Amino acid sequence: SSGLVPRGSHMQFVNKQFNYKDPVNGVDIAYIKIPQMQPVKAFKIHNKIWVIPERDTFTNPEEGDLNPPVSYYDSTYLSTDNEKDNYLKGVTKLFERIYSTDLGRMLLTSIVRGIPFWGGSTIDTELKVIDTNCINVIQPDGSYRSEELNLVIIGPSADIIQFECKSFGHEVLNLTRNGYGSTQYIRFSPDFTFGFEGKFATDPAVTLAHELIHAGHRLYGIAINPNRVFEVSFEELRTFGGHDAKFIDSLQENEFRLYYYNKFKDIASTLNKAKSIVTASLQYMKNVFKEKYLLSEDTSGKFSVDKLKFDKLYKMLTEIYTEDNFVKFFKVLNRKTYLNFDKAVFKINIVPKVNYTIYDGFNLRNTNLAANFNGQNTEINNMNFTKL
Ligand SMILES: O=C(CS)Nc1cc(-c2ccc(Cl)cc2)n[nH]1
Ligand SMILES: [Zn+2]
Repeated sequence: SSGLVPRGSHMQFVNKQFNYKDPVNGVDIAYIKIPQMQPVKAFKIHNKIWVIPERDTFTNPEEGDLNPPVSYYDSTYLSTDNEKDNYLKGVTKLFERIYSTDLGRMLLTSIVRGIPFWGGSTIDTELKVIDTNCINVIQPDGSYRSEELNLVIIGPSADIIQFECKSFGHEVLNLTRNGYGSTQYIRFSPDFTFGFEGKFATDPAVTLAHELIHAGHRLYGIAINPNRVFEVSFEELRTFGGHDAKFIDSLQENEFRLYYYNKFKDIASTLNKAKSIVTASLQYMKNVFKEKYLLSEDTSGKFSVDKLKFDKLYKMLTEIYTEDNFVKFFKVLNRKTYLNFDKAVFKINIVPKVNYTIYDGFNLRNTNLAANFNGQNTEINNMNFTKL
C-alpha cells in the first residue's frame, strides 16, 4: 500500500490516483507533445500541472540521448512501465507531502495561479498567448488541442542526478525575468537522492520543493539572472534561504524589487492598452492576470500595481518559499548550506508506505526511525537507501 491518502477520503492536491497503464482519455491521461518528437504519455495531476513519467530527451535537442559524454548515469532507468508507474506514484506522493504543510499549500497555490503572461503579440493593442507556454494534447479520436500549463515534472536526461527547473525562451523576451513568466519544466527523480554528513540522505520532498521554488520565481518572471553569482548563483542562494540568503548583496536585492515592481507596472500598462484578443473575452484574460499579479482595478477599469501587495507577493515568492523553511515545516534533517552536499547518491523507493509517508517522510513515527532522524540515517535505515 502506498499511503497516498493518510487523512480523508481523497488526495488533496493530486486529482486522481493514476496508474501508468490507465487508458488515455484526452483530459488528464493523454499523449502530448512539446512545441519534433514522438508523442509521450503524460498525466495531468492538477490544473496547470502535468507529469511526464519519461526520461527527458525532448526539452533540449542537444540532449536527446541518455549515455555519458558530480554526476551519475544509467540508460536502464525509467525505461519499463513498472518504473513509469513507480515514478508517477513517487511524484504524486511528494506533492501530497508538500501540500500537507501550510507552506506547501501556499507555494503550490501560487504556482497554479501563476499563468504565463500573454505577451506573444507584436501588436501592443492585442493580447495573445506564447505557444511555448503550451502542450498539444491528443484526444482519444486523434485530434490535438493546444492547452496552456504552468508546470511539467519530467524525468532526468542522461545525468540522472541533475535536477533543474528550466523553460523555453523567447527570441526577444526574457520571460523568466520581465514579469511574464513561462511554462516551467522540472527534471526530477523521486527514485534517487543525495547524501550529506553520521551519513544521511536528503528527503526528496525537500528537493522537489526546491525546484518548485524556482518554478515560482520563474512563473512570475522575477528570477535572478544566472550571471549574478558568487560558482553559486544568487537564484540558488535565494531558493535555499536560511542564512545563505543573507549573503545576497545587501541593497541589490532592493534593486531587484524595484526592477520587478516596474516590470509589473509594464504588465499592468499592457493589460490596459489591450483592445483585442486572438475565445475568452478580453475581459476574462485581463482578470486572469489581475488575479495573478494582485493588480488593483479602479471604478474606471484601469489596472495598476499596489506597492504593498507587490511587496507581499514578492516577499512571499522570494523569502518565504525557501528550501530552509520547508526543512522546518517537514522537521527533517537537511544540509545547512547550499554547498554541504557530499557525493553520496542513493537509490530509494518512497512509494511503499512502509518506507516513507506523506507526513513523516522516512522518519516513521512510533518506530525506531522517529528519533534523531534515524529514518534518514543511511546506515541505521540502510534498508531504505542503496549507495551507488
Ligand atoms: O541544485 C541544482 C540547481 S536546482 N542543481 C543540481 C544539483 C544537483 C546535485 C548533483 C549531485 C549531488 Cl551529490 C547533489 C546535487 N543536481 N542538480
Ligand atoms: Zn536550485
